[PDB]
Amino acid sequence: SFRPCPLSQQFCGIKERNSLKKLKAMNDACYEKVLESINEGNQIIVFVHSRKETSRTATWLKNKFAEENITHKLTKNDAGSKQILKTEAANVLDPSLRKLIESGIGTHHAGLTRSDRSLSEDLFADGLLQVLVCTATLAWGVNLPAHTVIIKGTDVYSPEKGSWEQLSPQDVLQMLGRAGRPRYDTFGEGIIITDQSNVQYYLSVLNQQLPIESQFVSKLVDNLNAEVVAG
RNA sequence: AUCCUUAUGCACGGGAAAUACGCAUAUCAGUGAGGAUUCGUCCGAGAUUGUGUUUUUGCUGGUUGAAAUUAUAAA
Repeated sequence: SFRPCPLSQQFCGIKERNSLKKLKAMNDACYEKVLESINEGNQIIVFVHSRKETSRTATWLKNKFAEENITHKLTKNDAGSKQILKTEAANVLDPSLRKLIESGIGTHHAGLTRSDRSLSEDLFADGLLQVLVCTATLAWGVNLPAHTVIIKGTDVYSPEKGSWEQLSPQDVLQMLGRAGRPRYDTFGEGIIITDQSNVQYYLSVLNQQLPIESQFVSKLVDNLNAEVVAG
């Protein structure tokens, strides 16, 4: 309640089961959300699980909007804007992500060049990038908020277990944190695209119910050793 | 109040069939449709036309393949 921009929480709640349909459904939902947003002049972030996912998502987005309307994302006349784009498009953008950037729905992830990543970060800040597909780096690191924040999916793979776990509350909260800009905009759009069964669990997490539970059992021994060494 | 008959409506349940099942600004039709016949008579409700699907509508599930793919980060 004491937050600068109040966070409008939202869940999709996917009913589908099989992964080929489910994914499609999720994509559709995302598109719908994006459509709802961009018409209001809303700059938007789409979190995903993995690095490889992001680019594909971006590609999908590109193929969907061009059928209906290319114009709403590049609306400006672009005499100076175009020039700017030219300047900051084909410098060192290697990963075949340059096309995405050109389109105007780019991405930032661990596995994009330090220069490239920086550019991506600033291509929002300067005031041009509409949509931003993202891994969970941005939430952890960078302060840059972006009105609409969609979290695509539940199942992250952790090598800790060696299994597809649900999105952990501590990360989800962090992700949600970046939203409507405290300085400029009034409020924030927070969306979770998810499986319907795990929403019941997620709702509680969203209300900040699950506390700080200690994980000192793994890191105890080393600490103890260090202490001993210290004398 | 108890038991039954008929029709219907809603359903459990069990079957068969979809070569069937509709629809119509149509034409006609118990003031006769279409049929029987031992030829005396008898049954009595659709027919014509047009047309929409019709080896099938709607949904689910699996195996598969398809190639099915794993977050960040400090020392």
